Amino acid sequence: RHGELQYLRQVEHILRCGFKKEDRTGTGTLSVFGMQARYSLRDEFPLLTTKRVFWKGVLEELLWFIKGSTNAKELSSKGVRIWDANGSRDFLDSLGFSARQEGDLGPVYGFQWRHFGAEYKDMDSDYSGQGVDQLQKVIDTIKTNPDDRRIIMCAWNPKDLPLMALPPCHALCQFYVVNGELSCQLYQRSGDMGLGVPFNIASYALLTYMIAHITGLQPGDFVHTLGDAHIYLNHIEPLKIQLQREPRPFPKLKILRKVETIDDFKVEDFQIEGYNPHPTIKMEMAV
Amino acid sequence: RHGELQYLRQVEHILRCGFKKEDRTGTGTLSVFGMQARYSLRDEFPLLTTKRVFWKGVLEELLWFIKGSTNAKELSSKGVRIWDANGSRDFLDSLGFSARQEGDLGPVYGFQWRHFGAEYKDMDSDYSGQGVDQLQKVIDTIKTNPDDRRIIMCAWNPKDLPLMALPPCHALCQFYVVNGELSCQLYQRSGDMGLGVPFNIASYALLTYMIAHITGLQPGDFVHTLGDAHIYLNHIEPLKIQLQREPRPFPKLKILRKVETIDDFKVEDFQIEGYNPHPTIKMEMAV
Ligand SMILES: Nc1nc(=O)c2c([nH]1)NCC(CNc1ccc(C(=O)N[C@@H](CCC(=O)O)C(=O)O)cc1)=N2
Ligand SMILES: Nc1nc(=O)c2c([nH]1)NCC(CNc1ccc(C(=O)N[C@@H](CCC(=O)O)C(=O)O)cc1)=N2
Ligand SMILES: O=c1nc(NO)ccn1[C@H]1C[C@H](O)[C@@H](COP(=O)(O)O)O1
Ligand SMILES: O=c1nc(NO)ccn1[C@H]1C[C@H](O)[C@@H](COP(=O)(O)O)O1
Repeated sequence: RHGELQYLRQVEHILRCGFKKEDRTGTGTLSVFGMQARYSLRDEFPLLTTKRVFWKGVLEELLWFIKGSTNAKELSSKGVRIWDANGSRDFLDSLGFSARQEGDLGPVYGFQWRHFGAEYKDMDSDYSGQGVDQLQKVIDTIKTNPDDRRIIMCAWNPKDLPLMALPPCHALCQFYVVNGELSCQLYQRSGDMGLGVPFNIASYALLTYMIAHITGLQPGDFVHTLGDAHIYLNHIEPLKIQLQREPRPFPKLKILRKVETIDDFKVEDFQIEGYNPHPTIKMEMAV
Repeated sequence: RHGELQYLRQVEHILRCGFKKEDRTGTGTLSVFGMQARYSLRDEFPLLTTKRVFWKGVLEELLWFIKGSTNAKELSSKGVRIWDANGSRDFLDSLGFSARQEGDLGPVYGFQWRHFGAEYKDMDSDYSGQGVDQLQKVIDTIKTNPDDRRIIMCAWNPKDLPLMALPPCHALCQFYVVNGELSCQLYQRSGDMGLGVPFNIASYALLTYMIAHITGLQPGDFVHTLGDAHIYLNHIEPLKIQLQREPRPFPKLKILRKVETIDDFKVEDFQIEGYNPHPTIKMEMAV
């Protein structure tokens, strides 16, 4: 009854019943449209164990989002290079963004979460007091009206899409409270099952822990919903290796001090305890 | 293996395992966060049979959305009164919209789908050439790049939310093509299982048929994803009546001529064939 079995079974389902589907990157995929999994957050943390997940990257990326950043260079210097390709000179130029500085991902998560509706200029522009701070609004609504069925943070901004180096794979998330517990559902339009998905699950589970902490709630469930759930054709053999491995108990996430605001979390405030994954499995990134 | 069994089983699941959850309307609910169902659209149409669904309302509402309307009065005169309460003088005044004309629902689906990002003024303002026509963009993308994993229409607009008489229950939808078939996934943040959900399923199935028709594709699946899936406490006895009834085969939807553009569909272009539902079950609307 290990929660990780849901992920492994989604992979198996795509390998057995998915359709071949060509893709933007020219790699090719096996694909299923519409999946859902539920990861309990109660006294455990869904950091996958059948391969080592890059937790440092997960944590630094989320802190960077919370700062409102859309500058990959700010994250890269942490040793977290996950957005570097998307902000590179040549990739940017390929999308027509030759005026843009390297690293400028466009009006993606950090900007939409903190400044939705503002006019994007450059990654380093001053957006203070502009647009909707959806992140803080979610927090405030959970505190004042936990029954609210409208507690959403939405990165999908049709007006801004043409400026984004990668339109968000994570279109929106919704929070929910019952019985003292905070849950989160992610709508992921496009899930690279081998590379992005394990990382993304940890990201939103971590966000839920952070928000529960500052709202005085306990973490409940993370519900992961997928649009195009796909396995790149060059991830088939790596995932078949992964599927042979037995899950180990999920770790725990500890928050090491009482933090009052989302902005105040720091890397050293977190400890993953009891994480004993199987070895890293290299999965190439389709660009 | 009837598709309707998924809906009936979601209702049963909420009745048995849902949590009590207070709500905005003061009615109270039994609630589950995170559900998903898949309704085939292949040679049948998921218009529920265990009660008669208001198909005329479904069809007229969708045509009204496609016209870009946010004026409930335009729909009401069709004998489709579903948005009238939300646009009524007293409801509007209760939300602080006393300057607003009756019927003005704010910048909801018709406006977001046709004019995302434009500045909302009144329901009757001229928005020609303003904002993003997401509906037409989806259509064009399906035709030119069916593999695209970004084919989204999003009604959730954080900037505009304060002006909406009801923030969209249908936050976004995504389209997907494989094997000549068009699928659609709805992210429904809040689902009134007794009243709205059966109606909403038919709406998005109908939208998928329309878009498949004009793009030369065959309908595939409608994937229905729910956030707060709930049964109002005063719908429990009506739904228990419904659950006793055997499903009948789903009907077929026929489109009676070749229509070239989404704007050109008319009520008389559609015929539901073979629909033999059990009788209407009155479910009161929580306001
Ligand atoms: N094709 C594709 N798939 C993605 O999942 C993806 C994408 N493109 N573009 C950007 C992006 C942003 N997120 C991420 C997340 C993790 C890695 C990644 O390379 N993680 C490796 C570890 C890297 C390291 O250890 O330094 C992994 O194996 O999870 C990259 C991008 N994700
Ligand atoms: N509480 C609540 N639930 C909803 O589902 C809902 C809401 N509020 N506010 C507005 C709204 C918009 N959609 C709809 C859809 C159908 C009906 C409705 O009354 N349908 C009846 C048939 C009405 C008739 O036959 O004229 C039904 O039983 O489905 C109302 C609102 N839906
Ligand atoms: O799985 C993903 N998660 C992300 N987290 O940031 C980024 C996107 N992705 C994956 C989904 C696709 O394989 C790819 C984006 O390509 P697109 O769906 O064609 O935009 O990256
Ligand atoms: O089920 C719904 N579908 C709609 N189609 O237009 C409209 C909203 N609803 C239901 C969900 C809730 O019961 C209610 C909206 O209340 P809220 O979730 O508190 O915003 O209406």
